[PDB]
Amino acid sequence: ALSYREAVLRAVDRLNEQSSEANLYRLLELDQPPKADEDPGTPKPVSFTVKETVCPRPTRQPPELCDFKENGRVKQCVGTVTLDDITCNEVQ
Amino acid sequence: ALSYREAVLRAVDRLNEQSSEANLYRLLELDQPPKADEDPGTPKPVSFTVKETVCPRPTRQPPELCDFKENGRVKQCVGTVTLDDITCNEVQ
Repeated sequence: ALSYREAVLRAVDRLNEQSSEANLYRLLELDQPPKADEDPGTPKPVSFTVKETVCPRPTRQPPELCDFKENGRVKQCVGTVTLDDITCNEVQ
Repeated sequence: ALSYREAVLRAVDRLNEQSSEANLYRLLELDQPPKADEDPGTPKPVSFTVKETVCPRPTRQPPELCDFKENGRVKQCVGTVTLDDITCNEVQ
């Protein structure tokens, strides 16, 4: 970017301001943006929906073995999960 | 990812734990990760080098109009700049 390079030059100017050195310095080389990992170990966002099943809540059964209720309630959930904090609201 | 989907399922289990509802809910649909902008307005990292010029520091002259000193000092600078905090160390 232009403003990127323009920020490096303003910085060199500031380095010359906050310096007890005897001479000014100028840009010799602008290197590559030192690699910063994307997708670290921070919480990742999620969005999914759930529907009411026919199983009574206090069950030791995996919800995936539970049938969906005919006209059971559908909820939309958004939030985050840490691979290494969610709210659901009834749809319309 | 597998663990991503596996995190959505553990979450549904937790939603069923922290719920006063009468029935369990199960996954109906897993949506796309709600878009989060990359490259917001946060400080961006930079890496560049500077070399000593022949201009005395207290000058109103743009360093870019100043010649490099023969065997002038070279510094390597790393830090960040906000398009909308840097330290330099003498090279070898």
